Amino acid sequence: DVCEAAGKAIYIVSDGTGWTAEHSVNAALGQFENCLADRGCAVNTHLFSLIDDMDRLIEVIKQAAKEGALVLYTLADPSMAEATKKACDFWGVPCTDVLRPTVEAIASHIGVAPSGIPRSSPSRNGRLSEDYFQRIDAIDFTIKQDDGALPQNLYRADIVLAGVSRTGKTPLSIYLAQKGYKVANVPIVMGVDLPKSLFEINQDKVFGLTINPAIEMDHVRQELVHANQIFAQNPSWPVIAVTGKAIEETAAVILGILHDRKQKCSMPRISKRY
Amino acid sequence: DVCEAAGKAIYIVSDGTGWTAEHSVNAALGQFENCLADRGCAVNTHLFSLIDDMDRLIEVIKQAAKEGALVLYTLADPSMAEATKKACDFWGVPCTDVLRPTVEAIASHIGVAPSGIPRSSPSRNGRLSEDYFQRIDAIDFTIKQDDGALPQNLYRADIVLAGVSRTGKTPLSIYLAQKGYKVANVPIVMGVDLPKSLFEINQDKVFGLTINPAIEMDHVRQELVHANQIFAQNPSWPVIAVTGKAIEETAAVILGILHDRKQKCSMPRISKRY
Ligand SMILES: Nc1ncnc2c1ncn2[C@@H]1O[C@H](COP(=O)(O)O)[C@@H](O)[C@H]1O
Ligand SMILES: Nc1ncnc2c1ncn2[C@@H]1O[C@H](COP(=O)(O)O)[C@@H](O)[C@H]1O
Ligand SMILES: [Hg+2]
Ligand SMILES: [Hg+2]
Ligand SMILES: [Mg+2]
Ligand SMILES: [Mg+2]
Repeated sequence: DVCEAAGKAIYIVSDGTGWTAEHSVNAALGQFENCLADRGCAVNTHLFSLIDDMDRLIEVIKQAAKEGALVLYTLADPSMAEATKKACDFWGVPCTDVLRPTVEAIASHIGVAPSGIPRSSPSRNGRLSEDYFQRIDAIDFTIKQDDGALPQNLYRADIVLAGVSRTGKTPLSIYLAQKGYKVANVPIVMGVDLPKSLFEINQDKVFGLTINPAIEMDHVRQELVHANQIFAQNPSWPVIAVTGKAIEETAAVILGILHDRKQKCSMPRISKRY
Repeated sequence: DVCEAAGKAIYIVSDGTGWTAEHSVNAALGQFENCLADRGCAVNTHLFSLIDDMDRLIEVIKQAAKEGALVLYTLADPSMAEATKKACDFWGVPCTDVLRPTVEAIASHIGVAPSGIPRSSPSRNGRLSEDYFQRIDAIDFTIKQDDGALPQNLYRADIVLAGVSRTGKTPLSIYLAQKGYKVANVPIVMGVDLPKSLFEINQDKVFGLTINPAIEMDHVRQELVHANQIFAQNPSWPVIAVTGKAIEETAAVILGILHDRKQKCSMPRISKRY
């Protein structure tokens, strides 16, 4: 009958997709990882994309009141944001414009006032960048790849991941292609030789990956040892320990190094023009 | 000599990865899409991951002063955040804790005070969820798939994308597998029959995709017409127009529908337990 009282809920609300807030919510939730570990505290997100008129907005907020739930939101229209906290007050519910701070900080620093317009809007909709179209050609490169045509790919790639089977290359490699880097994976396995071309390419784009064994078929141990022999022989390769680390962390490590080198610099950092 | 004066810069700084702020920055930048279109206003992001001690932090802020650049930041340690705005003031530079709002809103609503601890921290590091390990098995499902074994996959999939070649299935399908949905792609092409199994599966998980032709090898036109015949015959399939729309938008549409149906509800929304 009802598809969902208590268990503190968090409403996520946007005139666009919800993904920004979703993120920032998720990141915030790390600050309460410890009580959540026993389900002592316990939460539910609820995403409302495309909340881009007054009528929906009120229905939502009302509903969020009926549910007893905090409203994190992101609305580009200033009056829509005014309305939100007003009508939240009227229903007696908490809220927070998660993005306005960040928009206004930028607006002063650049010295230009906001569009005040969602991405949803009819006007200025559908003109996509040359950045976003590299990410496609990257995403393509990275998935469309086999054991029998590495040699060529290793030269074309931007990042290259060498490692044991049990490291997480495919997710990692895809996550980086999302960011716009062509990645090639090279499994390190006992019995097979690595391609000559792995070593004839630029060695500053190759990254080792390895599991910590702690955190009987312990040939696994052997395969790790074997790997490190290879990594030893190639000292210029960073060698990242991935077990426990999440893809997005490990990805940041790699990109940090990859950029530090790419533009040799006093201060090491990852930069995009706009 | 120098690898980077003017062209208003934005520093992004975090005790973890930078990705949250990166996002929220990027989202904010939509509010100035119009002046940026002519490079009238013009910006540079700079990401500093793992800024998790005082010494780095100061070096960074100093550097950011030397560069003449706004500092958006995300630091879980309260005193590190205090330091940041203090030392920004001392160098005479703008700043903004992009996340604190959102952390504190949650903290009051749940009624628990923050961890005050980065993800980087030695303590409470490396315990990963059952959510994150589905996303892997999804990411795996979605890439590891061919023309000659759809039938089985179509039953196992959570989402299924039917459409013309020129729609963007592979990126979209991967983007959803990142969110933890097993996606199967089914190209609609003139000359080939679709698999019987496409129609014998649950029809509430199939989503059409189509290009608007506007926004001679215009057989392309024919292939589109042909597609709509198929979509006509299957009215229960949503049919999303993807040209101009970004993957993350189109993904939100789909997920909205997919969830609205999955848990039939008064109010339509996407929900995760924690
Ligand atoms: N390219 C863009 N143009 C205009 N507004 C945007 C753009 N990207 C993000 N936004 C806005 O910033 C917020 C981002 O939320 P979301 O779209 O859910 O990630 C929404 O209020 C969007 O309308
Ligand atoms: N699982 C987590 N545990 C503790 N802190 C987190 C977690 N996820 C994100 N954060 C914090 O929230 C901010 C997110 O930034 P980022 O890690 O760059 O996306 C950083 O200050 C992180 O330390
Ligand atoms: Hg409020
Ligand atoms: Hg400041
Ligand atoms: Mg949002
Ligand atoms: Mg961050």
